[PDB]
Amino acid sequence: IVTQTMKGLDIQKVAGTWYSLAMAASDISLLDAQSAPLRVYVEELKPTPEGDLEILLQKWENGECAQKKIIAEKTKIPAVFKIDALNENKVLVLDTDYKKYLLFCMENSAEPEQSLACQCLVRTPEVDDEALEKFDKALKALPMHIRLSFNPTQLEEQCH
Ligand SMILES: [Ca+2]
Repeated sequence: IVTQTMKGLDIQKVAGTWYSLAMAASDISLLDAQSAPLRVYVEELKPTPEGDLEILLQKWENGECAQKKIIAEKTKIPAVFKIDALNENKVLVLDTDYKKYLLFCMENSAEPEQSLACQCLVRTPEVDDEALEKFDKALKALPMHIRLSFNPTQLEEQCH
């Protein structure tokens, strides 16, 4: 598939607060503009005891910086999950040290290469150079055509 995904992943570790530091999409249109249909801002990851992952985020739709709730259900491979929101159905965890940074992608199995959007999340509202280093290292192999990194000030702001 599209993954170079994480092996030996404990989902329960990723629990708590997260900030969208950086994001990137094959199709420019999806991340282009604030209102773009995959311009989502992760707030918190709440992994359920079932082994699934609930994901809390902000998306700009109509005027307000709305806040949605997506549940990524566990598949065969621990590092891949089944969502059904934002016209995506897959969530791939590429890498994470749990403590600082977490790299992941969203894509539609239907059209991966047009649907693929990948975010560098961080634990602290501070642009970590280590996180971005490993993020861009992963994105070299990917066919990304838009790339967005934010600043601590943005990361605290609402649709930051
Ligand atoms: Ca559950």
